[PDB]
Amino acid sequence: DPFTARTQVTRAVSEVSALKTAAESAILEGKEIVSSATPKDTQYDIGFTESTLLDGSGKSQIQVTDNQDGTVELVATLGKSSGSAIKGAVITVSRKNDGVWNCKITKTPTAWKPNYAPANCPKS
Repeated sequence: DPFTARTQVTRAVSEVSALKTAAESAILEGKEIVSSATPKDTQYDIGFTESTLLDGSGKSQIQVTDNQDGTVELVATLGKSSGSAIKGAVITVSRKNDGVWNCKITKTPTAWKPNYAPANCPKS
């Protein structure tokens, strides 16, 4: 039902967006941002725990790009327990080198409804 779908999207957005704090810490420490079970000493894992709403397994559920100059992208895809009306949507939480983050949802499936995306992470 729609309320469950809306709850699931908002929770998944929160799970990815929660990682920004660890990402900022890595930037302060001058260490490369990763989502990895085997980070090197010059890398900083962002502390993600596997979500039952995302496609993939473990820390690989979050795909990280970090140019090590303040431009960062955290990408996840709805899946596993997510309902058919949201499965496949992509959540992208990105940082620009001015320090500003934004959240966008793309690739929404056919039964996506307009209010499934929260105001803090609109559908592009």
